[PDB]
Amino acid sequence: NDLVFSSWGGTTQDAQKAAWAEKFMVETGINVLQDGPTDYGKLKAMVEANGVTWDVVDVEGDYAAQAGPKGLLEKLDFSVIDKTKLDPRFVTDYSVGSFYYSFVIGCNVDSVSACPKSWADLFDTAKFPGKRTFYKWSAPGVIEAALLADGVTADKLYPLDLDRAFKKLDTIKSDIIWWSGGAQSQQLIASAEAPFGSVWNGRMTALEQSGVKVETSWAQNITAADSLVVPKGTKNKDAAMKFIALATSAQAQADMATATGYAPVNIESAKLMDPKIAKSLPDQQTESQVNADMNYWAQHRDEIGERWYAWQAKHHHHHH
Repeated sequence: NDLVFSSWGGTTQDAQKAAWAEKFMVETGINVLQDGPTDYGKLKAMVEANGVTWDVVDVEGDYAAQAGPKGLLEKLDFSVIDKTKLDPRFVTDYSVGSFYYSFVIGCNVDSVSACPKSWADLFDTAKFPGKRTFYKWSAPGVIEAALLADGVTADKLYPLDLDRAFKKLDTIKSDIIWWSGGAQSQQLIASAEAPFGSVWNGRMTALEQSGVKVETSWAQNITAADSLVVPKGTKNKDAAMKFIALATSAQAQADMATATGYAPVNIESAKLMDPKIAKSLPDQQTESQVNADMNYWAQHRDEIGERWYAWQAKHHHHHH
């Protein structure tokens, strides 16, 4: 029986196919088909119809934390998946981490007089003028960064004060250029169209290697993750657990991390990677690191999403 893996498409899904699906096929003889992009409405419809066509799905960590209590997912088999080697921040009864990352303050050095070093600096247009880039999509990261920039301590960050965050974002709104994907964030910084911004840490590495002089500040770097889940009612449960155990193994995680610039979710992976890459990982930057709360997002993602896109509009319009 063919196993179906659903992810986000593009280079991340390509890396997962090469590091995980191929290794799984070579190891077990079970063929893995690629599908997607990940669509929560489709996962919900499949499960409710008892017509599950996706066996392993790469989902956002806050969706995993919401979907599990809702009965949309299979409970994971922790006798097949060894959770002892996995980052416990991303493990639930229904999910394990797929990969993780930090949002960091990236900067094209030679295009500016000085680089912002903190979230407060990134929101300080008087001191650091010009366009700044942030993640377009409603998700953990930007709201937390706005609050921390406004003086909220990491220990008192949650529950998020939304009015305070949007008031802070409003102070710099006209100077925000949104990045919708990783390669666009790199183009924005490299071209100096938005010389600094809150970007995935890994994207700063290909900038450095391409010949663009860059700086990265890790002050209050914000972590979030994607997860692997199994939709409730999969016809390939045993193979789905084995696929997840392979995908989250030290070598498979080291391979996915090396290929994507994302950070591995297996605590033994860094030791297996190129030491030059291992040094650049978020685990070497835990000092002032802020871990985004997947449980808070699980409880508020649908309402934040609706408010977020209404707010993000370039111009004010009344919806009714």
